[PDB]
Amino acid sequence: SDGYTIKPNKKVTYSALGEDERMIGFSYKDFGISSSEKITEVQVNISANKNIGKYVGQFGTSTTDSANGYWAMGDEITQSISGNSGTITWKVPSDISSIIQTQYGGEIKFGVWWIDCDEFTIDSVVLKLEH
Ligand SMILES: [Ca+2]
Ligand SMILES: [Ca+2]
Ligand SMILES: [Ca+2]
Repeated sequence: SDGYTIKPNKKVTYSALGEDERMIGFSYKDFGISSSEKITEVQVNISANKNIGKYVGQFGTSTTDSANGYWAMGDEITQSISGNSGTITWKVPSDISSIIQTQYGGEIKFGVWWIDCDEFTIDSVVLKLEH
C-alpha cells in the first residue's frame, strides 16, 4: 500500500478548546498501518460553512525514542484556505519518520494554534508512505 485514509467527520470549535486541548489525536491503529511502513506525509482535509482563511499549527507524533520522551513535533505551519474546504499538509522529516510509533496506542496529533474560521470539520486524515 502507498497510503491509508480515515474519515473521522469530527467537528471542532477552536474557541472551545482549552489550553491543554489544542492538539487533536488519532490512533495509528485506526488506519491499519503496518510497522514496516514509513510515513512521508500527513494530510488533514477540512471543511466549513464559510471561507476558512488562515490556519496556524503543528503536528506531533508518538515515537520509539525514549531519550526524547517518546514524542516528536514538526515545524510550525501557516496555510491559507481561500474557500470552504482545503488541505493542511505536513511533510514528515526523515529523522521523525524513522522512529514513528504506530503500535501500542501510538498517535498522530493535529495541533491548531489558530484558525480564522472558528468552526470546522476534519473530514479525513491521510497518511502517504515511502516504503
Ligand atoms: Ca504516549
Ligand atoms: Ca512499554
Ligand atoms: Ca498571535
